[PDB]
Amino acid sequence: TGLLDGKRILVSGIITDSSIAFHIARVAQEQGAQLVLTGFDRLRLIQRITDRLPAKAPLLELDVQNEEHLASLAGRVTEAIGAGNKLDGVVHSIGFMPQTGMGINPFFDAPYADVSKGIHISAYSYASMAKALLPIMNPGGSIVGMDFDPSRAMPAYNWMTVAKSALESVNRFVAREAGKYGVRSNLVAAGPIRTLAMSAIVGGALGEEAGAQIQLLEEGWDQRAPIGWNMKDATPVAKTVCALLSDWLPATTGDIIYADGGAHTQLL
Amino acid sequence: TGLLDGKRILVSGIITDSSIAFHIARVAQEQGAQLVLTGFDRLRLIQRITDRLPAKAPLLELDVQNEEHLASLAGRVTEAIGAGNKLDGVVHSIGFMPQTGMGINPFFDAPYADVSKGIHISAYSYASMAKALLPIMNPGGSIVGMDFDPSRAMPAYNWMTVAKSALESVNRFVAREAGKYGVRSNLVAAGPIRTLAMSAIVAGAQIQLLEEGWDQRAPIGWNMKDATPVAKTVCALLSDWLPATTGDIIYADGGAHTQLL
Amino acid sequence: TGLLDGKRILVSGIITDSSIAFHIARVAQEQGAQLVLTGFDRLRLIQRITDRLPAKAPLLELDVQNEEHLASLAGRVTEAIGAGNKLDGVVHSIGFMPQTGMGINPFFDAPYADVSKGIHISAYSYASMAKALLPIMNPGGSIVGMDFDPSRAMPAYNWMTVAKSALESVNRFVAREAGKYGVRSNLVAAGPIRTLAMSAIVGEEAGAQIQLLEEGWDQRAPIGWNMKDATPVAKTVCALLSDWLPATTGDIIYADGGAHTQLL
Amino acid sequence: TGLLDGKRILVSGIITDSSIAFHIARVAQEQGAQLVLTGFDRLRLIQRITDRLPAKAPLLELDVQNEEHLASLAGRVTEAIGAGNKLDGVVHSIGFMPQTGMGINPFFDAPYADVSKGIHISAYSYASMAKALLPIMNPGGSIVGMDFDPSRAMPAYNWMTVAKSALESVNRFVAREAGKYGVRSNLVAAGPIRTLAMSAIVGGALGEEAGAQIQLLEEGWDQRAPIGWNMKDATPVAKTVCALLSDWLPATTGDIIYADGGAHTQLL
Ligand SMILES: NC(=O)c1ccc[n+]([C@@H]2O[C@H](COP(=O)([O-])OP(=O)(O)OC[C@H]3O[C@@H](n4cnc5c(N)ncnc54)[C@H](O)[C@@H]3O)[C@@H](O)[C@H]2O)c1
Ligand SMILES: NC(=O)c1ccc[n+]([C@@H]2O[C@H](COP(=O)([O-])OP(=O)(O)OC[C@H]3O[C@@H](n4cnc5c(N)ncnc54)[C@H](O)[C@@H]3O)[C@@H](O)[C@H]2O)c1
Ligand SMILES: NC(=O)c1ccc[n+]([C@@H]2O[C@H](COP(=O)([O-])OP(=O)(O)OC[C@H]3O[C@@H](n4cnc5c(N)ncnc54)[C@H](O)[C@@H]3O)[C@@H](O)[C@H]2O)c1
Ligand SMILES: NC(=O)c1ccc[n+]([C@@H]2O[C@H](COP(=O)([O-])OP(=O)(O)OC[C@H]3O[C@@H](n4cnc5c(N)ncnc54)[C@H](O)[C@@H]3O)[C@@H](O)[C@H]2O)c1
Ligand SMILES: Oc1cc(Cn2cc(C3CC3)nn2)ccc1Oc1ccccc1Cl
Ligand SMILES: Oc1cc(Cn2cc(C3CC3)nn2)ccc1Oc1ccccc1Cl
Ligand SMILES: Oc1cc(Cn2cc(C3CC3)nn2)ccc1Oc1ccccc1Cl
Ligand SMILES: Oc1cc(Cn2cc(C3CC3)nn2)ccc1Oc1ccccc1Cl
Repeated sequence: TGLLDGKRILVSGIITDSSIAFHIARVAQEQGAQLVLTGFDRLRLIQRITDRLPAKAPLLELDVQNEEHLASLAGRVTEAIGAGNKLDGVVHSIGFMPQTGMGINPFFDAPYADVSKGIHISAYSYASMAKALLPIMNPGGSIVGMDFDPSRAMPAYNWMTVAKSALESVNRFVAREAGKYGVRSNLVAAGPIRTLAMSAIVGGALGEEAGAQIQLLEEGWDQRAPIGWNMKDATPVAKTVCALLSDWLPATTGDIIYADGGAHTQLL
Repeated sequence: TGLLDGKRILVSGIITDSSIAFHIARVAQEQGAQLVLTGFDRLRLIQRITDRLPAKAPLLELDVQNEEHLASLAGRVTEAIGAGNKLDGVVHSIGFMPQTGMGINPFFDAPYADVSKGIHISAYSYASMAKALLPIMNPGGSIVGMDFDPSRAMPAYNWMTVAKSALESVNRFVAREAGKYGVRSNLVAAGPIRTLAMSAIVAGAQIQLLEEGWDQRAPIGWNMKDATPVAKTVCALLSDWLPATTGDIIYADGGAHTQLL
Repeated sequence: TGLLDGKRILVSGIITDSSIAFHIARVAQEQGAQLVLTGFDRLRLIQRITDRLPAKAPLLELDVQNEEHLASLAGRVTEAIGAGNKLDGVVHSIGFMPQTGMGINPFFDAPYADVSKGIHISAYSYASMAKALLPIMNPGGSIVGMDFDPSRAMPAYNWMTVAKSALESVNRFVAREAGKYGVRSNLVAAGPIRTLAMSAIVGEEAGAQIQLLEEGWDQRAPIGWNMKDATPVAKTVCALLSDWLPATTGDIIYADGGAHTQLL
Repeated sequence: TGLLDGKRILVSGIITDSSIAFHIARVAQEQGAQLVLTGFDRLRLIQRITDRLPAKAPLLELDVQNEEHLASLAGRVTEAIGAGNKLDGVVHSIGFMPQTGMGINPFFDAPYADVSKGIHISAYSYASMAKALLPIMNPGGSIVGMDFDPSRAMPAYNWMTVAKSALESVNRFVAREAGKYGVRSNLVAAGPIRTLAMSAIVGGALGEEAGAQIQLLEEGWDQRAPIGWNMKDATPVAKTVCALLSDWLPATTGDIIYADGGAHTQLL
């Protein structure tokens, strides 16, 4: 018994083998899921990465800003999994924000063109993915997205914080639409994980006073967490996501599950 | 196969076969857990009820107000599950509030003696259960308790609402202590279920409209006669599959709390 | 003694005399504030409306989407209030969302161009107003914006709900920047008010079912809620403009008759 | 001129001149309120303290655990302010917790007798004060109580944290009852202030590996606060309470106002 025996799950957002999306996929496969992967921009490079997953799985190009890709997605998936099958799961593990909206760059200096692009990719896309894919989702199934607790402002995360606050609201509306199909929609609010986006968008959003000032702030998780937090281990987050994909949280929708070692429950 | 293969889990709070505790136990057993049950006052009557669970399991008396029962509990459990074993799970599904602190009885008329008793049984006991049982819990294991969303005031629930607000805080402190043992502590905030205590809150058709301030709001709906979804949600926290969630609250309420209408 | 004796406060967002902005301004003036008003697009029509306030006050064009207006705003205000003076208060009472992102139009059908425009006007603008104006704000002063509780999803409000969730986050970051100047930044989360924009959420054909949902305020509110009376909201905003909430920033104050504290 | 011209306001919880209650009273009087003070146990000593307020004001004995004092309070107040008058305001600035429920003493080791006492005094009393006083309150008036943000667990505050979580719920119920009279009920959630209860119940709830560990946690306010926090200045808190007593927050009940320099809105 896999936790996800014979479930068909789409997984977006793999780019390196540190990606949260990757570990979600590895764990979903270990628990008997047959996957359909999506990737953005660097398909050849993503394909080397996905070969390292425990099982082969079809790979589809999806740039959540591409009108045509979303219009096509529903059909490209049906053709990848077998005509007359549907998905039981969907994982949105996608984010972006320009350099201007992040790190040491003044919050007031981010121009709206740039903020808008981030909100498009990191928040609105959760709705446009749900729109494209609900028609090919079974009753019982689960949409899951990735969140970083935005309830309080923090240094550096800046306009991404705002995108996550938007995503949180988007998720509650998707839950309403998804409800008509017997589908749940939830976010996992993870603690920090060494992934590409952490480094090149955030660590590289500061340079010098930079990446050791990542470090201290992120022990505003390991310290607070009553069971601790390990930034190098995505397994706990991946498992938490699989739990939402499974049949074992069947009464939770529009909601947020914290995979953060409990840190958000503790002030110190 | 089972979500909880070979896990040893204590389950408090069974009294009838409608009890949320009962369905937790049934589902935990269906997923391969070996249980140890706790019950209060009416042990003879509880035992007829537990015979209807899929498997037999030892039953132990625990009145969370009884000094001696808590002091003894740790050892009475070790003897029930095998000397040299420990628990992997603990479920607190316990509540009480005098009639004065609930229903049509004015909120201002509940005397503190009565409120205090409710807080003792419904909130503090979560801490005293955790104290008694953490020394016999394995790393990885989960403590779970039952909550009803107290963030907003509502008619009838009155001083139980206040007990739940207290319980929510108690849970976050237990998580700190439980953390030293590698143990998670969480609450499930369930939607309404027809149980004995629900009867004990108070005509009972005015309950009904307020409780469709769940089925209505819930994007996937809510069925007050079906505890399965709640029981499954609890088992999820008992399992290895939410390993980075502690001090926290999980809403098994059909999503109702995320919707204003 | 006015609550706001000799305070200089900018007030955006007036368009009719039902506008929440209007009642904020009336109450600020009743309490001794000298105002500087902003309006968008229909300046001639806004000016008839502002003449009905207890005192006349200069009116400046501000379209929060206009690069040049924001760059210029700081100086156009300094010239309106006296060179070598500054503002003590700023009120953002601005919102917009295309028809597609709202009412009976499916949530999944709003194209991002349209959502983005709403977020620009309703959320980002709070930051760009703060950017333009903090250099000419005194220590002690208050920035205030208008919110509608987005914590929970609801029918109709749709993508405006998402804009408010964004605004709530934006406000906490503005508070950080405003802090360097000795300035507070807060939002008032008001209950519903019969204003122009409220009619703009459907029209009609759905818009009587607004009413039941809005008694998910008057019913819940332990002191009730009157959709025709903006006074309580205007006063709540003035409280934040005053010296009497000096240790509250990045935050949200509910002027909703207590409705958000009650499930029923 | 005064923010509270000719308002009649009861103020509980004065014991030293560092008491938050004291500064509430001083500020209420500076803004034209006529007060009625309550005090507990050490009435002679409280009376030296209240003589230092800008105006004299009658002092009444109130031990919120005393059946008879609450039953009598309503009438003892009517007699202090004039027959045929009523109160426009009530300030609950009261708390207590045994040593066992606090500081270095293990959370698990507090016996319920002791926790119960704390909950009685710190939370339930808000309801029993409201019960005693609403019959002699005018429409428009305000009940206000003092809170310390209990939404996340923290070191030391222990079972007082639980009392405040209870108080927050109690306040929402009081608001419903108070609503029938046209009365608001709110809490102010203050940042830390050097008061007696801080020191002898909390700083002295540790002694040796002790009251300097309070210190780090309390700069989990001045640091986070975008406009900073001064533990020696109760004025900002007292003013915030007066704001709720005034006519200027007339649409806010059942609620919580953070007078904490914004710290609770900031993760770092
Ligand atoms: N790493 C953390 O600490 C952390 C914690 C919580 C939440 N998150 C969130 O987790 C998610 C995944 O990020 P990650 O840290 O695993 O990093 P990452 O860089 O591994 O993954 C981000 C992904 O977004 C993709 N992407 C960007 N623009 C896209 C577009 N137009 N179309 C489709 N995909 C696009 C990238 O190709 C990449 O695969 C994001 O939503 C992020 O906000 C990250
Ligand atoms: N049914 C609902 O709608 C609902 C909703 C949310 C939460 N809950 C919670 O679920 C838990 C159980 O409620 P239920 O509805 O399943 O109830 P129930 O009435 O079927 O069972 C309640 C139990 O309370 C226990 N109990 C009371 N005082 C005790 C004491 N001193 N020591 C030990 N046991 C004692 C009994 O063993 C009894 O089985 C409670 O914490 C309650 O708040 C119930
Ligand atoms: N009315 C309510 O029930 C209610 C409740 C909560 C919050 N609010 C908020 O109050 C604020 C004002 O709304 P209202 O209900 O008084 O309505 P309204 O229609 O009276 O005012 C909206 C204002 O926004 C201005 N505006 C729109 N686009 C602009 C732009 N590009 N640049 C500058 N100004 C622009 C308009 O010119 C108008 O002055 C909004 O932020 C709204 O969300 C209203
Ligand atoms: N000091 C802080 O930093 C801080 C911050 C936020 C909230 N609080 C809360 O503010 C309130 C006031 O505390 P403070 O710091 O002014 O302290 P304090 O020691 O100055 O005042 C506490 C008061 O408790 C009263 N009290 C104790 N037992 C009582 C009883 N049985 N009946 C009546 N009164 C009783 C005493 O008379 C005393 O005046 C409390 O509710 C406290 O929890 C304290
Ligand atoms: O959303 C994320 C959260 C985190 C956790 N995090 C935040 C921070 C900043 C210093 C506060 N550091 N780590 C890491 C990467 C994240 O991924 C992204 C961030 C911005 C844009 C795109 C992505 Cl995928
Ligand atoms: O904690 C519960 C919550 C609910 C939910 N609920 C509340 C209500 C009334 C309308 C407020 N109806 N259902 C039912 C039973 C519950 O169990 C108890 C309630 C009071 C006292 C003891 C218990 Cl076990
Ligand atoms: O932000 C508002 C909230 C409200 C309250 N509200 C909610 C609703 C529908 C029931 C959900 N109607 N009114 C009215 C006008 C509001 O102002 C706007 C709404 C949408 C777009 C632009 C503005 Cl300014
Ligand atoms: O409730 C309080 C909160 C605060 C704020 N605080 C708590 C703490 C220590 C970190 C836990 N430091 N400041 C100070 C005094 C407080 O007053 C009491 C504490 C326990 C019992 C009675 C009172 Cl008045």
